[PDB]
Amino acid sequence: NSVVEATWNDVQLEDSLGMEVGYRLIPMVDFQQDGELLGRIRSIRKKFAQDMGFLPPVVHIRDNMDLQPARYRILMKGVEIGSGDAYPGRWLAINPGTAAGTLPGEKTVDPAFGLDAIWIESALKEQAQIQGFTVVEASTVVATHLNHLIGQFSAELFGRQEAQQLLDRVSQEMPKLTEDLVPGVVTLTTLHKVLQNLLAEKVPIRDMRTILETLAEHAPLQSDPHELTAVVRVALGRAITQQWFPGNEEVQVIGLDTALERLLLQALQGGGGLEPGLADRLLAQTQEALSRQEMLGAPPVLLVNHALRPLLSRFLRRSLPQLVVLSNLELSDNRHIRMTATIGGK
Repeated sequence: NSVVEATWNDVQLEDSLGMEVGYRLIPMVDFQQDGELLGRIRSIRKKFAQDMGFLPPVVHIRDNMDLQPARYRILMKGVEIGSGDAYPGRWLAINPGTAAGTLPGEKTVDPAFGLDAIWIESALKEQAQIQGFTVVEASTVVATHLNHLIGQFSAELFGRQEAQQLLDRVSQEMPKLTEDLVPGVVTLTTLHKVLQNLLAEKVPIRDMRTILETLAEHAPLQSDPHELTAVVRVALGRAITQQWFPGNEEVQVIGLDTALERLLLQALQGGGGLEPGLADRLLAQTQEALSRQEMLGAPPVLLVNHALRPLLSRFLRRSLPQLVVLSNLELSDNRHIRMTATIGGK
């Protein structure tokens, strides 16, 4: 029967991030035995904490025999956000598009980006490389997949608890800033929401001094988190601009129509809603614009009117997450702009 008696320590609280693993994958993820995957995960977490501005939650790993021996699952708050296979004794050969040829093993697709690839035996490692393929080991596949997911759900992985944690970290470097800012001027809720909207659109939040000072300035006369988000953005323009347009190069961007922005801008006032027809119009055209830029080699950046950006981003992104939506009040003052793509009368 159930040897010991049941207690409250038998209640398992859900995890922010977690991974379920087949039994063949227990070795790499093993605690005792330096878990090959464990260290990769530590690396991934640190890199996120230094590039994005916040430590992702610990990844809770537990085996689950109902799963295929080599399968693994990645969960967020208990729900599956990803899953794949990884065969220990093997290596994965992924084609970047460049390399050519075919190899033995099992045919599949890189979990992250989604490139064709093949699973091969330890032996053929060399050939796979001479033939061009990028060769990584089983544990690495998983780390790559996990890293892709943390990036993708970076906004959701950032909760009230992480907000507080960041706030504490900032306090221990700039005591002044924080101290009397929250719950005083800004509430944790508003802080958390603003920071989330920033991560939501890939804007790093490492520059807390700028963000906190900007809120300290406007919070008093503006409490809407959506509003504050817009302000903090321009306040961060030098970073945002430099992010997608490194160096003193020329800023090649996508632009919408002049009559179109009137269409949108007008309906913006009348009710916080939107009407069909137009919906699919944009989504369609836009998709085409990305490709023009794609072919050209320029960033998937769409520069548009300030009052627009908010709903134009939250609209075209819940479809084309790959698209960046900057405001004209965000792009740096002294940059050479060239609207090298549009959304006109075709």
